[PDB]
Amino acid sequence: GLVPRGSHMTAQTVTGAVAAAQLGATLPHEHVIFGYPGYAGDVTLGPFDHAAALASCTETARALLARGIQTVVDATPNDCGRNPAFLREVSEATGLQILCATGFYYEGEGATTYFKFRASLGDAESEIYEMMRTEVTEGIAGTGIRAGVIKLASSRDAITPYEQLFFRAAARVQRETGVPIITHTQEGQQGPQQAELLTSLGADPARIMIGHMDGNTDPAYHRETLRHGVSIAFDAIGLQGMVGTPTDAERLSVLTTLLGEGYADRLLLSHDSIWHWLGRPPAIPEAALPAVKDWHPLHISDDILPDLRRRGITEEQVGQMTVGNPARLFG
Ligand SMILES: [Co+2]
Repeated sequence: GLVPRGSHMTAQTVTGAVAAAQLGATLPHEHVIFGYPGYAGDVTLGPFDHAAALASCTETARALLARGIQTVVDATPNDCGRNPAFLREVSEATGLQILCATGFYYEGEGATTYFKFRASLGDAESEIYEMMRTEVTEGIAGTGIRAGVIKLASSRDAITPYEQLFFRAAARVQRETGVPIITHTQEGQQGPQQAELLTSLGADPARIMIGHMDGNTDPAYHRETLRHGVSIAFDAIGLQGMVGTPTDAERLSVLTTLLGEGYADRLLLSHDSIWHWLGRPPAIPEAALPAVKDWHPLHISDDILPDLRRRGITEEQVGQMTVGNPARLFG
């Protein structure tokens, strides 16, 4: 239907180039490791235990492979603990394909001091553009590992001036290389705005996935976003009633409405799970346990798909969402 148009490079995973057909069932938004900005300053008591993270992540990778998932797109921002070399370790040890990102978190929670400083002194947008293009076409941090996607994020109330520097640089790398763009939206807002801004800047809608769209429960919101021709991702499936996220029941209700309206070619599914936290492992208060109970990477394969199927979603629609769409968007 709507295929990518323009410059295009082969999907780049942490262990190298992969043919679109080799992508297979994919979870489009996950984090093997993740650390909120500041975690590095807690290194004395929250050090990274490499051998333990490697064993724990390889184990999650193997379970994903057991479900038939061959690929995970790691959406971790550059300022949130991103580590391509660790990701490659996990990929080499298990055979699970992993793509990583190039990009910064949103203004509300990212490490924003650096680039705001750069922006006050000069043209931050060019510096950001140059970083993204380098990481996507040459490699990250001298490692030879390239980012297979650009990650963008924005705040609840507006795409801030700080965030726009990134949207503009990303659009330019998108136009030049064809690399896909996945995003974060805050609390169910700005999806239409991100799609509008990115398309108006010349980025290809067929190579754009607006994320955290499950954060809004009014289907008209998803529909206005989808009008732009972009894909949307229900990507925090399993995280319930936390930070006001809705329940999975709410998400599936919107999702089956959209599936019923013919939107399969534009819907992607993920959990935004964190397999291993950077910093001190988080202590989840008693009360919060249920909100995170289904928040792990086997939740869609074991619970959501069977649920969609029994509700009448067809095998073909599930295939389109988990295999067709990722094949087109990232390959
Ligand atoms: Co995420």
